[PDB]
Amino acid sequence: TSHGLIESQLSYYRARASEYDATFVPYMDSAAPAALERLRAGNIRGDVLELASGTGYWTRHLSGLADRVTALDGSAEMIAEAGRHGLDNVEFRQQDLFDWTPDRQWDAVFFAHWLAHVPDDRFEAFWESVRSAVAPGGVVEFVDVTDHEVAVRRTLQDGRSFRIVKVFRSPAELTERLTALGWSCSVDEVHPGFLYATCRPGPR
Ligand SMILES: Nc1ncnc2c1ncn2[C@@H]1O[C@H](CSCC[C@H](N)C(=O)O)[C@@H](O)[C@H]1O
Repeated sequence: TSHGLIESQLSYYRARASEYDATFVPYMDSAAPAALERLRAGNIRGDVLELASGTGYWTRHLSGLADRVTALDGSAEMIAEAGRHGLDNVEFRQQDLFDWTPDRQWDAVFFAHWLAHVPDDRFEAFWESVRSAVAPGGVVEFVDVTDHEVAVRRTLQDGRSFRIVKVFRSPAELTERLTALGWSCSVDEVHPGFLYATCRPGPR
C-alpha cells in the first residue's frame, strides 16, 4: 500500500466530515443497540484511547463511560465536528494512525469502523502500535462489519476521486490473525453484518 492510498482515504474523510453524521447515524441505527450493549459491558473503564474518532459518534459514549478519553483522528475537520458534543473529559489529537507510535498507555482502546480501512500489509504494524498503547491488564475493543481490490473508488459529482480501503474481515479471519499476532480474542456478530471484538494481548 502506497502513501498515496493512505492520503487519498484520509482526504475522503476530510471532504465528508460535515455530512458524515447524516449518512452514518441512520446507517448505524439498527446495529447500535447490540453494539452499545457490548460497549457498556464493563471493559471501557479508566483511561480510554479511541482511534479514528471521526465525528465523535462513539466518543460521546466513551466519554460517559471513561474517566478520561484521548481521541485520535487524522482529520482536523472530523475533530472540529466532534467538538460539537462538548465533551469535557476528552482530548482530541490529530494523528495519522499509519505513522503512530504511542508514548503512553491506556486501560482500554476502542475503535469503530477503523480496521476495515487497514490493508493486510499494514495490519501487523498497526497492531504493534495498539499493543504498545495497552496498559497492563488493558483491553482492546472494536466494532466493524463482517464479510460473509484492497480499495474502492468513490468519485464525488464535482469530480474529486478517492480510493478508500475496504477490507471487511470475518470473525474467523480476525480471530485467526489476531491469535497469530499474540492476542486472545472474542469476535461476535452482534447484529447481522456487524461485529464486536474484545481482545487481550499475550506476553508478546
Ligand atoms: N490515516 C488515518 N489516520 C487517522 N485517521 C484516519 C486515517 N484515515 C482515515 N481516518 C479516519 O478514519 C475515520 C473513518 S470513519 C469512522 C469514524 C468513527 N470511528 C465512526 O465509527 O463513526 C474518519 O474519521 C477518518 O478521518
